[PDB]
Amino acid sequence: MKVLVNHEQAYNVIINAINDAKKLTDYKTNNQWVSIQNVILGTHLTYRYILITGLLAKATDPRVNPLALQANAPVDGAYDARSLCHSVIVGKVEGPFLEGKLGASNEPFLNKPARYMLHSSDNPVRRGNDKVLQQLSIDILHAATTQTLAYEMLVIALYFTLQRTNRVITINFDFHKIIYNIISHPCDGETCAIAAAISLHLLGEQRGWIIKAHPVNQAGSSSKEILDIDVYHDDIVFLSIEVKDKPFNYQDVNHAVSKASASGISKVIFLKGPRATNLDIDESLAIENAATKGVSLSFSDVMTFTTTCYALSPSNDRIIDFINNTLKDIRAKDSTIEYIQSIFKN
Amino acid sequence: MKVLVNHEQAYNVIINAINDAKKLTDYKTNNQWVSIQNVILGTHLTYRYILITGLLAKATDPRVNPLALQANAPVDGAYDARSLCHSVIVGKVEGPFLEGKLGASNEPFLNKPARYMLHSSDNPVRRGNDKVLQQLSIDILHAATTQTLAYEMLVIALYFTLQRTNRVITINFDFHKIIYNIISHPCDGETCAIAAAISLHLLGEQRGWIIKAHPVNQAGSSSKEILDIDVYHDDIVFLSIEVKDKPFNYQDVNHAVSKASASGISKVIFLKGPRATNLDIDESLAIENAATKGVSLSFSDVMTFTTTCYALSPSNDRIIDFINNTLKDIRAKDSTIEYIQSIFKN
Repeated sequence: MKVLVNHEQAYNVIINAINDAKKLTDYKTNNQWVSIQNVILGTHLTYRYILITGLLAKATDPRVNPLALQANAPVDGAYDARSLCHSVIVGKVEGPFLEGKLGASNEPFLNKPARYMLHSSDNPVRRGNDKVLQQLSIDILHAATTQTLAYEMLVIALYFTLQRTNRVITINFDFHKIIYNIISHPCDGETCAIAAAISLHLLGEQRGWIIKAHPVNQAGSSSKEILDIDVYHDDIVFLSIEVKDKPFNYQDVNHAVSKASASGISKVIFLKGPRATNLDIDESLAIENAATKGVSLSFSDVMTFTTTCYALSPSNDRIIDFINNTLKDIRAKDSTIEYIQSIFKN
Repeated sequence: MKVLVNHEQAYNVIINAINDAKKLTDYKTNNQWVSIQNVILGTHLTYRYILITGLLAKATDPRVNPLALQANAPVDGAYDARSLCHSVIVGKVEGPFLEGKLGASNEPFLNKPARYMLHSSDNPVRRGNDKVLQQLSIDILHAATTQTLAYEMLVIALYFTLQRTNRVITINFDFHKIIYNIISHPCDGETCAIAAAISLHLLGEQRGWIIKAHPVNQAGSSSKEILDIDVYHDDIVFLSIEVKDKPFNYQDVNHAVSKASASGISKVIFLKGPRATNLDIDESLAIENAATKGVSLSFSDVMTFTTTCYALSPSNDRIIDFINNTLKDIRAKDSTIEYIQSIFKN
């Protein structure tokens, strides 16, 4: 029998638990605290999400088996752990209330260690550290036999989560040559947004600009692939940018124009990735209609925009933090993270 | 018999005459001074160039008939007045030493009043002011019967030339709506350069930038259609831009990269007009080779560049002067001038 976990209740549970963790003083309240610290501070991202998700599920509905990863697992209390983790923890909680400190993963239950019916030592794992963390996370979840124990361990896990750092790139290096390669690289999917965001930082860093990127497929988005970048000055957005690596559609335009017009933002740029070039819209019509709503709309290919901003741009004691924060805020994929890591060592 | 006027001597003559005019105190030295003032201060651009050219020719080589406009005219002393005016006066003199005060025309001898073998009252002309100036310019040139008289009247003509103003557009108007239409208009030929120059002024005016455009087809240009824009800050060029409404070629690239690398300029943008989209070059190859010469090269369509700069840009007590100076410096065509004049009244 599967258990249908109430995600509204789960959200309130984890918010309470985070609040308890933020004021927690005694974290050694049970013998699993050592294992909890080692998993949460450890290097295996998927086991961190599996641990938080299973503890949250049991603290919300004690009928779940917290070792179940899928609702079709052959155990009583199987439940849709992917849905709980992606909808509640990733979708609503980690960004706003944990500063991306669990890892800022967008879809952690698509990683190989989560693609099993059960979280068990029968699942393959690399010798050494990973094998240790697999068994530790199993042991903690096996100990979460009651709702109150699950909640107690959830608060401990979030207490240590708050101690993690959310930096993925890390000496006065040759930031000139690396930044230019990222600017001018043939982008794909979300790497288009990262390059565009970096370009804007270069151009505006010295002009007081603050660039903020947002993860794709938010609630109420016009399409699933569009990615929002806001450019602030004096803490007011003056430019709203949308990045898409699929052709923009009329709903994308309508949503962005209406959203800017409401906010009093008068400039919107739509940036087209290499796979967004074949138009489904009449860009001229969109611009004309946008003007009637008092919004100045324009379109550019991403790589043209990035190289133009770079040409127009002027120290680099802030580029690393900016990239780290941007990768965190968009819940960047591993491919994107590996690309940025690789080009900083090359 | 045609007369072959020595343009090197003609250049030295007019430079001397300008210097005399700059220090001239008595301009009433002969009875033609009234007519000279009325032609030079008058509104008929082609008669101003015809007058200056004929006086210069006679002051250089008194064998010319200063009423001849073409070397095949049926008079002794016919000579190539178009060549003298375009090569020497327009090509070398008016910009640097007269501040464009004759009219900053690029090809004045292609205007209809100059397309005759002789400058004569038989040529058709509009009733009223134009008819008066035609006859006045004829009368002065008919009086230029000796080299010394031609030179005396040339100095008077340049004395009054220096009193002219070189402004072609002219209340706190709606500079917002007009500038945006010029930014976003479907450009053609040199109107692409004007829009691009305006975009850069908007983006950099408040950042200390000075934008300088140059006329097409300079001596030693890589091609006949390319148009140079330099962007200064602190009186150092930091960005060199080329605008072309025909496909760029490898000589264009080589010239711009070599010229920037020599000057120590590290950024070059090539802007493609709507008729420059079909490539004759591999842009990626050009960029890679430019990087090896320490120059960062990029390409953009003009209209993408202009709308992007506008989106990134922040008072308008300086836009009129900037446009007037830019139109002057490129020796803008009448079509370009009429377009800018029209959209400022519409």
